[PDB]
Amino acid sequence: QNWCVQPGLLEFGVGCSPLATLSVTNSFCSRQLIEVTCNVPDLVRISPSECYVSPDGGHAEIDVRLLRSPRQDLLEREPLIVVSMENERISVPISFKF
Repeated sequence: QNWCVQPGLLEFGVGCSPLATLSVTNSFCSRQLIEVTCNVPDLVRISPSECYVSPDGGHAEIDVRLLRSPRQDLLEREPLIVVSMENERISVPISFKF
């Protein structure tokens, strides 16, 4: 409603940059701290993982750098980037192309 994350999917692997970038837009009336995390440890390097975003449509750009491939076979969770802002969370799935 008051904020959003683009794109809606992060693509790594064959044909892709080793680097993906997220854009987080804050349309609340006040400046907001965000935290950007991954639901699988030691899978990506997120930079910066915390920053402030200006209100009224300000935005921050966040690098996501894949460190290893996910192991669905080793029953890791389906990998997600999670952005947290105010009391809310938006998840962005990660795909690795073979």
